[PDB]
Amino acid sequence: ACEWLGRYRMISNESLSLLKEMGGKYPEGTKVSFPGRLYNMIDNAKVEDQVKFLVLTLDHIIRLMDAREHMNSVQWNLQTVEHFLTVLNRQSSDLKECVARYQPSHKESYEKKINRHFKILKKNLKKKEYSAQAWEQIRRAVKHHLQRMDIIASIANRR
Repeated sequence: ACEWLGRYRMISNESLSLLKEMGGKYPEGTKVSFPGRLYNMIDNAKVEDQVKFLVLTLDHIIRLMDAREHMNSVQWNLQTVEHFLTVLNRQSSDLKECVARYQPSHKESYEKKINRHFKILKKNLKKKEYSAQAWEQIRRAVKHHLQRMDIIASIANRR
């Protein structure tokens, strides 16, 4: 089995504590559209698809948040942003070892759905010229992603 699914929750708890610690309470108007129905579907998916979904989603969060030259407007402590991303990169690398044992797939509707969501988050971030509000919207969405990802990992680990 994928040995890292047992370790995923402790490292997830660390990632969420870093996301909280790096900055303060949200500015006004941080609620944005979130793919709850997609996560309910993945909760019910095969382990293989759960783990592939976790890797796709981790890499998307990393690629959305690792352009630090676009973070001049945030009050976040960038040392803690860098620590956060280092932890997610560890999660992704470790789960990719599990994905390597699967037959590769690129036509799953979950991959298209999560790509579209992350394209929307990036578009709205650029439209708001990387404002503190725009980044806090992404911070709130990412917190929710990571909470639902920990539940997926737990469901995969207990099969």
